[PDB]
Amino acid sequence: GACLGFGKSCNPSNDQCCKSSSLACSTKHKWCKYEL
Repeated sequence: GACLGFGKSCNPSNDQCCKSSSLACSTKHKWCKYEL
């Protein structure tokens, strides 16, 4: 269990968020945003 939950500061070039919670790092907001 090693990732970045929602509302965490992540990197766009290296998106590293929690996939389990359907998260992703966007180069627009630069943060783990819920993948709709």
